[PDB]
Amino acid sequence: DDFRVGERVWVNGNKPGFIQFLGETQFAPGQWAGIVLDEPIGKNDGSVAGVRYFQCEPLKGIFTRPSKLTRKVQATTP
Repeated sequence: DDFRVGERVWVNGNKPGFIQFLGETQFAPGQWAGIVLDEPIGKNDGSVAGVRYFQCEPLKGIFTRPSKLTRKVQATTP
Protein backbone atom coordinates (compact mmCIF):
# COMPACT_ATOMS: atom_id res chain seq x y z
CA ASP A 1 0.00 0.00 0.00
CA ASP A 2 1.27 3.42 -1.09
CA PHE A 3 1.15 6.57 1.05
CA ARG A 4 -2.05 8.64 1.17
CA VAL A 5 -3.00 12.08 2.54
CA GLY A 6 -3.97 11.83 6.21
CA GLU A 7 -1.63 8.92 6.99
CA ARG A 8 0.45 8.65 10.18
CA VAL A 9 4.14 8.70 9.22
CA TRP A 10 7.61 9.07 10.68
CA VAL A 11 9.96 11.40 8.74
CA ASN A 12 13.42 9.72 8.46
CA GLY A 13 11.98 7.14 10.87
CA ASN A 14 12.15 9.42 13.93
CA LYS A 15 9.99 12.57 13.43
CA PRO A 16 6.24 11.77 13.90
CA GLY A 17 3.47 13.45 11.90
CA PHE A 18 0.68 13.21 9.32
CA ILE A 19 0.81 13.53 5.51
CA GLN A 20 -1.15 16.62 4.39
CA PHE A 21 0.23 16.88 0.89
CA LEU A 22 1.43 14.37 -1.72
CA GLY A 23 2.36 15.78 -5.10
CA GLU A 24 4.43 18.03 -7.34
CA THR A 25 5.99 21.31 -6.28
CA GLN A 26 7.60 24.49 -7.64
CA PHE A 27 10.70 24.13 -5.44
CA ALA A 28 11.94 20.78 -6.86
CA PRO A 29 10.96 18.08 -9.43
CA GLY A 30 9.16 14.81 -8.71
CA GLN A 31 6.77 13.68 -5.97
CA TRP A 32 6.98 15.29 -2.51
CA ALA A 33 5.23 14.47 0.74
CA GLY A 34 4.23 17.43 2.89
CA ILE A 35 3.96 16.49 6.58
CA VAL A 36 2.51 18.33 9.61
CA LEU A 37 4.75 17.26 12.50
CA ASP A 38 3.49 16.80 16.09
CA GLU A 39 6.18 19.19 17.39
CA PRO A 40 7.84 22.31 15.84
CA ILE A 41 10.96 20.40 14.68
CA GLY A 42 10.37 21.05 10.96
CA LYS A 43 11.47 23.70 8.45
CA ASN A 44 8.33 25.60 7.32
CA ASP A 45 4.58 26.35 7.78
CA GLY A 46 3.48 24.35 4.74
CA SER A 47 4.64 27.03 2.31
CA VAL A 48 7.94 27.46 0.45
CA ALA A 49 8.90 30.71 -1.38
CA GLY A 50 5.37 32.10 -1.01
CA VAL A 51 3.69 29.02 -2.56
CA ARG A 52 1.29 27.21 -0.20
CA TYR A 53 1.02 23.40 -0.43
CA PHE A 54 -0.67 22.88 2.96
CA GLN A 55 -1.36 24.86 6.15
CA CYS A 56 0.18 24.41 9.60
CA GLU A 57 1.78 26.33 12.49
CA PRO A 58 5.35 27.68 11.91
CA LEU A 59 8.14 25.09 11.78
CA LYS A 60 5.67 22.16 12.06
CA GLY A 61 5.88 21.55 8.32
CA ILE A 62 8.47 19.56 6.38
CA PHE A 63 8.78 18.17 2.84
CA THR A 64 10.49 14.87 2.07
CA ARG A 65 10.48 12.16 -0.62
CA PRO A 66 7.80 9.50 0.19
CA SER A 67 10.48 6.74 0.32
CA LYS A 68 12.05 8.43 3.38
CA LEU A 69 8.80 7.90 5.32
CA THR A 70 7.98 4.90 7.53
CA ARG A 71 4.61 3.81 9.01
CA LYS A 72 6.15 2.83 12.36
CA VAL A 73 9.09 4.18 14.40
CA GLN A 74 12.58 3.17 13.17
CA ALA A 75 15.84 3.89 14.99
CA THR A 76 21.41 14.55 19.89
CA THR A 77 17.91 15.64 21.00
CA PRO A 78 16.92 15.86 24.72
